[PDB]
Amino acid sequence: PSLEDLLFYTIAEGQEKIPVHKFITALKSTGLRTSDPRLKECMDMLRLTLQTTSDGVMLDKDLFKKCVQSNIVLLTQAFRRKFVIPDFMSFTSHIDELYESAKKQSGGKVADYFSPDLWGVSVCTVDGQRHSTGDTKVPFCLQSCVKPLKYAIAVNDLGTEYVHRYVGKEPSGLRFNKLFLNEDDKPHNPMVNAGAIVVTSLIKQGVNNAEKFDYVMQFLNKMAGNEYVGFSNATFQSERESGDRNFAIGYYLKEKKCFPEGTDMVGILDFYFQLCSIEVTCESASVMAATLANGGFCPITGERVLSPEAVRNTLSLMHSCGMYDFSGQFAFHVGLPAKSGVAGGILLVVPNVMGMMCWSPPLDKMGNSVKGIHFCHDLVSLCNFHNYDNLRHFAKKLDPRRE
Amino acid sequence: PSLEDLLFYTIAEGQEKIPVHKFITALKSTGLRTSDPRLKECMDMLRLTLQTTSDGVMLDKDLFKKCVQSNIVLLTQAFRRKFVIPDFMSFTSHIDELYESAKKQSGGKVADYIPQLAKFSPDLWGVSVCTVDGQRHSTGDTKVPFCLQSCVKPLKYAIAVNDLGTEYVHRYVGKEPSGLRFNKLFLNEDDKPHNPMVNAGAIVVTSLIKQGVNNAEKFDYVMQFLNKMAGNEYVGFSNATFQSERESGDRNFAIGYYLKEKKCFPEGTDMVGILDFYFQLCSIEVTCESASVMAATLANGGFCPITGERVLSPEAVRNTLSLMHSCGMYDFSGQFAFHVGLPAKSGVAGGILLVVPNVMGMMCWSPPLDKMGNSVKGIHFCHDLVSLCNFHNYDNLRHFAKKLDPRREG
Amino acid sequence: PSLEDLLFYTIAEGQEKIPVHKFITALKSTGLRTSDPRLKECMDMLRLTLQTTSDGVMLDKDLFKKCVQSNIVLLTQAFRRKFVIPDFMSFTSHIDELYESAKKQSGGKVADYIPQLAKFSPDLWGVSVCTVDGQRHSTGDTKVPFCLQSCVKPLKYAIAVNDLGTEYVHRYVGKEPSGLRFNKLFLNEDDKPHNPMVNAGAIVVTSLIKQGVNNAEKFDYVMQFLNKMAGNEYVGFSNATFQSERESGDRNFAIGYYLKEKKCFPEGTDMVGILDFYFQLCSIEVTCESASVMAATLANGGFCPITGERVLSPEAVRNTLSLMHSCGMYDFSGQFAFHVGLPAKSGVAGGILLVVPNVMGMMCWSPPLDKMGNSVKGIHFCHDLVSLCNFHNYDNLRHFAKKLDPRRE
Amino acid sequence: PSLEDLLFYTIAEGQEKIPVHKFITALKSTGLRTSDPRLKECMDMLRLTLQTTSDGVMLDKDLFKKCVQSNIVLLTQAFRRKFVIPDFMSFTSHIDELYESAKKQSGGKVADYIPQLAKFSPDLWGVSVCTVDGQRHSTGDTKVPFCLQSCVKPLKYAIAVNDLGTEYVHRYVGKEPSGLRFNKLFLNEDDKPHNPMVNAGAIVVTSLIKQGVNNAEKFDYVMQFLNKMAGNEYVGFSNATFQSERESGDRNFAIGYYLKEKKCFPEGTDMVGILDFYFQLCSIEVTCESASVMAATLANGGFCPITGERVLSPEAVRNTLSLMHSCGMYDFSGQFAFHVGLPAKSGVAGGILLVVPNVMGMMCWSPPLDKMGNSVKGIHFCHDLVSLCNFHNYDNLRHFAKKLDPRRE
Ligand SMILES: O=C(Cc1cccnc1)Nc1nnc(NC2CCN(c3nnc(NC(=O)Cc4cccnc4)s3)CC2)s1
Ligand SMILES: O=C(Cc1cccnc1)Nc1nnc(NC2CCN(c3nnc(NC(=O)Cc4cccnc4)s3)CC2)s1
Repeated sequence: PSLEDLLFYTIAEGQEKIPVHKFITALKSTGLRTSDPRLKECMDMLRLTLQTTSDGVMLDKDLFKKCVQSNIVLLTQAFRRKFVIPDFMSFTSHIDELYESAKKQSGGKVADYFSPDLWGVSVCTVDGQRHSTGDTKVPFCLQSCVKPLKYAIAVNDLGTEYVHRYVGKEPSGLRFNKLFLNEDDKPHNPMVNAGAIVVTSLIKQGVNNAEKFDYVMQFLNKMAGNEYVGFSNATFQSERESGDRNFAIGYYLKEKKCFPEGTDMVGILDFYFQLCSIEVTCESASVMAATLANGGFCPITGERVLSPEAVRNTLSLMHSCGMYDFSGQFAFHVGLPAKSGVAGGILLVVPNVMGMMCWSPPLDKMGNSVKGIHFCHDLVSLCNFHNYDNLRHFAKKLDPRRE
Repeated sequence: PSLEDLLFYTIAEGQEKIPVHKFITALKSTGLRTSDPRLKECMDMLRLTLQTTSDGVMLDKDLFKKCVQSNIVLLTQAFRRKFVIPDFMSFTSHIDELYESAKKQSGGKVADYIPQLAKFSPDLWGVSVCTVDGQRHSTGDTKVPFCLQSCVKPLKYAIAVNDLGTEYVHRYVGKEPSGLRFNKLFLNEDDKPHNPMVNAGAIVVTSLIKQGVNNAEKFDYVMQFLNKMAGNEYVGFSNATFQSERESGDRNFAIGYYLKEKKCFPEGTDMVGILDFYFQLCSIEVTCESASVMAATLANGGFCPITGERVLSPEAVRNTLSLMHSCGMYDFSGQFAFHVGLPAKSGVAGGILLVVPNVMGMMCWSPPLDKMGNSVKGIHFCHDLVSLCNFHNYDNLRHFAKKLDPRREG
Repeated sequence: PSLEDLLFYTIAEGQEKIPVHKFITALKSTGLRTSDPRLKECMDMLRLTLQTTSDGVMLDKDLFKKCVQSNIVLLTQAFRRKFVIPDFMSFTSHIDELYESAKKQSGGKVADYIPQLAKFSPDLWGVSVCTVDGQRHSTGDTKVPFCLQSCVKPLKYAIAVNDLGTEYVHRYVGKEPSGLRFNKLFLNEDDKPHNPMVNAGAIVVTSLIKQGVNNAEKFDYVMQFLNKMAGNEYVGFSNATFQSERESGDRNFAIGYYLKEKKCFPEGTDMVGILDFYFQLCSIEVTCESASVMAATLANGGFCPITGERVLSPEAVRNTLSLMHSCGMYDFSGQFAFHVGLPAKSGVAGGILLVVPNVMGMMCWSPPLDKMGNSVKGIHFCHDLVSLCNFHNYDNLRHFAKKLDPRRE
Repeated sequence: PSLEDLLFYTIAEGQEKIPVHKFITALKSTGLRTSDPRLKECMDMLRLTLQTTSDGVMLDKDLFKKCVQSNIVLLTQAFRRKFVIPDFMSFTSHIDELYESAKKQSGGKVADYIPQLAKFSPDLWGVSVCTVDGQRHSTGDTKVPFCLQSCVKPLKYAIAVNDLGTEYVHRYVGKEPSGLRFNKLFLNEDDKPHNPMVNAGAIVVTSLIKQGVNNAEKFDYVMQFLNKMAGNEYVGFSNATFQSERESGDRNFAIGYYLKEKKCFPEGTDMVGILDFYFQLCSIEVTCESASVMAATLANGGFCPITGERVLSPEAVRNTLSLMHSCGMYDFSGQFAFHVGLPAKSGVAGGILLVVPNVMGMMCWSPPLDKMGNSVKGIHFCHDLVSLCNFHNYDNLRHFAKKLDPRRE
């Protein structure tokens, strides 16, 4: 036997040669993208062999074999339907319905401190299967969607028990919404501004703020498989002009000796405003999400980006603390680690399956995207993705993991 | 072909006979117990044909075919290692090390506020495992009865959601943890108790089961309900604890009257009776083994693993596991949800009902409590368990560093 | 000279005899009432001498002299305009305007939660004054009995401190206002109720009076105590209010059970009994006149102004006036202390027991409550009173702008 | 007759002439000081005619007459024992033992969080009295300058209310104590600070004084005001403390930013500048003698007792006394209001601005603080003071048990 050859006969049909368009539509139908970085060597060798001629072009058994031999292990598993969602092409048609029925919820206010009709969802599974619907490629800032990401970096570089010398691990209480510190004089959790600010003070001490920002950008690039990550100076300067609450928080933390020694608080706050003005798209962000869904390995490159300890802690606190005052209601009904931001984003993680990012700017009165919240409810109302759904007895729900 | 076609010829060895002890030690090493109710028909025909014929006593394939034919589906996936934990004999050897490593934790105080919990020796300590396929294991003081106390709150919440639905129940009780000092308030800001796992919410949930009927039938209804969760293993009642809970309970009488004034019960409720039904549900008796099957029922989407019976709706089980995650270990719940990530529920007798979804249910029991109300040995065992297996709610099933995955063997 | 004789010459005009009607209207304009108890030796001797003959009936200087001689000390100060309010008849006419300007305040709802407080007309309204010298005045429905309800908490707290002292009593109850919503917590952080003016603290204070003795004698002792505080004017009891309060009081039962687990009572307490005693104490009946004398007793350092009897220790009167200042009007207590500055205590029947220390006691009553539980017309009257006289606790007695000062001439 | 002979009566003793020391010792024994500003015309003419005449030197009846003629009203009231405390020499001797008995109280920590406060020996301790008539007395370290710190909060609140009225000021600041674990919240539920005596509320009051003007005139305007409140005795400024407060004040910067975010200031407020104006007002310096005259102005309905000038409106003085009563001693306010019953305000330098309305103002000072921030010797002196005289806000002015009443003999 030869595993490059018998994949050739899976796609060949019995016909003696394989056209290359038939290979790319068979591939794009697994849900992989032909621009997948784990597919570079194979797609290099196929642009190479269509300069060779231009009369077709079908591939022999040795030509297909020498196009795919260095990527066949990932390609067989794709074609023997061994990915986390085997029937990926049906699943996106459900994503499309969930997207389109959430598209009809017009209500909400867009943050004013900017079209209210943008709405996009993007999926990245832990195997790299991708799909998008709507305005999936318009940049927007993470705002508070960065709080799990910089927390993950902090825990990765420093460990849990150092990070949680400075910030708690529990939800406030649905009217300790207003206190900055718990009773041990630590912020409640990394997902509120006070805790996020302290987490930002922990990343890359000893070096100046420009290199700190670069290190987080490098880190976010690995999480997104080197897809789109940018920076909006406009939101930066407007958050730097409007942040009297974050300035109040910084002065309270300084006096209560809540930062690591040698901290410049007023600078840390400017670093904090930079990190909330970082730009993503729904597609780039969904890869970040899928990195957390995949135990710390980026799904479209295979690179270990975050330690399992960071990814677990981050998923744990997005569960309890991730959707502002709606976190309890959200944890009960949806049961997924999620994190919302005031541009309208919701970074969503279905552990061991997929990462998601949906984005629509109109917010509900608790600060969460209306359409995003609607989509998340519908998704778990249709598939056994809820954290405490049973994988064997699940009533009317769908399990996209099965055939 | 068929399937006995090859289950017998699987372990037969090639030899045309299986001695019956070699079949039962092969069975008991899967971790099933020969008294498993789904093995009733098969074990009867082996007791019988060890009377029909007693000179062997080996089994032909045509004799083995009539012992296992009505239990064959469970016996092949039992023997083709398709149970959730395939190498069960290694797993229990880990359970044993974690049991013996928590056994050295001296600390804690036994609950004394009633004389009937101060009679349980502080040196008792038992853990029991019931996986979702019926595999069992026990170590320590595992057949000793003790009262559920607040381990019963998730069980009765699940009963209420099953019979009444999520939206009726939660007109009367919330779905979030207090806040680590709204732990003292009886009501959240919508004038509902915070969640079913605290005393005020448990009392209100008790108010919802089996309305219109008197307390004797209400209790019977919950007891048949708990009997099915436990696969008809031991469920009892300690009248000694009930009478002593009934007059040391001024806290719950304070709660009951506040809830009446704030009109938190359903119409037509006799609150002082509800308080007596509530004191009874907290005196229900289990052992670690019985309770571990109850837990495994929540681990199995609502089906009891040792009978195959549907006991709770998936919506009830999911709601109950959701609220045990956030609110199940008193003030320690946030830390527990972070570090352990398993749905668990603590009681003042020393129990910790533990559920690892899709894998197993557990009950650990040691009476000494830490200052927050949780069994010290349980808390340590739970911490040690998750530090050794990728059972945490947000461990990854593919990349888990040095941890073990007993759902795998390679 | 002589003290009975010069006064005859103050009242005589120069005339050789005094008609006895001219003497009693001269006396009633002092503001004293002819039924004043410190005045009965004198009013006995005038009923005696209008049997003599009924053909006159004027008094010589020796006939007037031994009618008034055993009450002469009180009548000279009365007629030498030495009472705390010398021009009492202008003051009542000001009190009359305050009564009539509050009569136009319609709002409020009458309590329903007992069919005994919802039977009361929404238009009854009375104010009564008893000064620390005994001068009396009333306007409106001042002789209609109604229940003290929570106006009794300062009274029983005073009894408690009188019998046991401040340091014993405040082992069980605090001395401060909670905070404008720690109003919903039962206990402060030392596991004592916040202060005797909230139900939790009132319940605990009820547990301190007359321990060891059964509830029937405990109730008798408090009634004797209230009898002295009111100069033996009207004190009654509504069993209708009692039984309806005792079947509707689920919050008060919640409170007692909570205080019991938290070991808040003195040892040997039967908690469920104490709640029944607490419900009895809130069904005690007064009128605006009877209650105003109780108030005037607190205004007068513990002496009842119409009998001269020491009723409460000065230590009890100060503590009770302090906590009525801080804690006496439910959620309005801060606003009330700021604007009115008078120790007051409101109850759900519509009463406001009000004290102007060193001057007068008052009780006003109108059943409609505002959204915080206080009588609308009572609250309005109290505001106007201090907006017109320098009675506010931190008004200056020398520089007070346009306010009136009824203690001066 | 007229007042100058009848003064010449009493002072003569029978002699036909008065030695001038004998008049001055009789004058100093009323407790007036010969430097009292209302007495300067009399004292100039006595210094003058002790140049004119070196002949004795006693004063004839016309020599006494034209020295006291322009101050004769204040000297007869002084010499007819008509001042609020007539036996001033017995009273100060009581003040002396109260001071000496608090001198034995070892405890407390000197505020050290700024080096300008560690430099104050923990053994300085002074109390000063200014009665509402100008009578003065001091014991201990009463001429040592120290900063008002938070004793300035009632003073600037009084300035704001005098210029702006109660209803404008309290659009931005409440009227109640927080609650004794709302020690940490900045705003009550209407998004106003709880009251002017906490840091957030004081900061907001600083927003209201002299808006539209820059900080230099704003400060000058407040300094005029304090000068007149102290009858032009010592009011200074510690620039050393100001720089250390603007350097350590992240909690006030935390507070300023929170108040900015919730629009608690008036439109057009520069908040970080208001924080600098607030740090200046806390470094204003007094001594115990200077400050005690400030206190007496609040004791006197807005008139400074040693100059006769109207400085604050009666409404300002009442509001400020009300809130010092409830909120002026940090977390100890409820205990203090209960046990002491006097308007007081403490500061972290160790001062306690104290007011006994209608009688006297005081400032006590010893730098060691107890764990709640109040001067240990001050709190003790206050307890002893009210445990000795019927000055408590709700003591009775007629029935006060064994306590002393310095307004009587
Ligand atoms: O603990 C201590 C001492 C302390 C003090 C300070 C800090 N630490 C400790 N004080 C206590 N006194 N009483 C207690 N038990 C009471 C049960 C009866 N009450 C309620 N229970 N639940 C209630 N719900 C609501 O208020 C609803 C609501 C409405 C609006 C907003 N939020 C919530 S009111 C009061 C609590 S605790
Ligand atoms: O909300 C409003 C208005 C309101 C009032 C009432 C009801 N609803 C709304 N008031 C507010 N005032 N200030 C606010 N902002 C922060 C809270 C005060 N500070 C703190 N931050 N964290 C803190 N915690 C600790 O004390 C730790 C601790 C110790 C003990 C117990 N528990 C906790 S204190 C900084 C400013 S909000």
